[PDB]
Amino acid sequence: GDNPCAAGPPVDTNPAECCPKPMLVDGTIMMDCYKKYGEQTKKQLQMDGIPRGCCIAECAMNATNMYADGMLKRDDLSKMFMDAVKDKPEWMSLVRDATNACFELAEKKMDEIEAGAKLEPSFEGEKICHPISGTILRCMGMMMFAQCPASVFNVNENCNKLREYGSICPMI
Amino acid sequence: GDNPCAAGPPVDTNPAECCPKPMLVDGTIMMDCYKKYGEQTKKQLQMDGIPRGCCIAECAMNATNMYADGMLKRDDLSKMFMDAVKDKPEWMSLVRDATNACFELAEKKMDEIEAGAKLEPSFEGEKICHPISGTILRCMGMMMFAQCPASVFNVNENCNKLREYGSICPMI
Ligand code: NA
Ligand code: NA
Ligand code: NA
Ligand code: NA
Ligand code: NA
Ligand code: NA
Ligand code: NA
Repeated sequence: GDNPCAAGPPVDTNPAECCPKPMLVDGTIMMDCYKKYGEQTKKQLQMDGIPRGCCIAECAMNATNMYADGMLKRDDLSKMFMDAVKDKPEWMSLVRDATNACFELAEKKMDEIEAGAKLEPSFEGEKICHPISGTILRCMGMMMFAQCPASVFNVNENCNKLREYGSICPMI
Repeated sequence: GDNPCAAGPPVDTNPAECCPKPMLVDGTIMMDCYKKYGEQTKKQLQMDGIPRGCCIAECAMNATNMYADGMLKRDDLSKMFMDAVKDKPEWMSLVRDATNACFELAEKKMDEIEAGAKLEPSFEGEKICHPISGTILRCMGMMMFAQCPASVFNVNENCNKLREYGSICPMI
């Protein structure tokens, strides 16, 4: 109420339930990649210093042929994202804009990202992945959740509260 | 492990506790604006159609002489943001980049925002605000949480489960 951001998010409320976000990357490929590199990404989240590249995302862009030679193929990736919403026009504008927004966001921190790409293993068998893939993929999901079209949002007291929280609390 | 997102976010954990996100606008102003316009923004979030402008934000930008005539003053506002973290060097690059990203997002969504500024009251005392201020202030707080620097993140089990959620779940 008064301080609504105090309580925090609604409990049994999964944002993927509330907002049926289209699959920009094949879901089977993404879960495969998660099963393989999920534990490493979880560890790296707790490491200090330059953020380390997400190997889940880099796995996903390898498998879809969008990452190669330290380079993520912007035009090819953008087109894959549009193809994923070819049956969802309510998302087409949004997916287009998020794409450019996310690529431009990466460009602003490109120095940090490239630094991240150049790290050496901190330990035994550390896979050093280029952070570009995970920057784009996390950016997209966030851009999309945060701007979920009203026409697709799932309406219920907890999804409505999750929406109220995420829309108001970040600014106050 | 197996289903890292179905479970959803940690139960009683408030992002602001795990992440000491700096206040870019004076909290008094934000709270006064929220008390005036909270309820109306809550109803607007449930309305279909073009997204309606957030009056909480517009109120705050009025209070600080940042909004006038369908336009936020980009230079003055950016300056105000940077000034707000002058003693938080671990947020400077982040806030400045977020500032540019967020204005440039607004630019991409310009027709929608302008259309939202012209909407008609759907209920009796509904105030129609320009969406530009809400666009910027939500964008900023969302960019800032989503990239909370490792060096300032409060570490415990729940804040780590939260960060794992926030970084992995939006991409799968
Ligand atoms: Na780190
Ligand atoms: Na665009
Ligand atoms: Na941009
Ligand atoms: Na390393
Ligand atoms: Na404007
Ligand atoms: Na720019
Ligand atoms: Na009007």
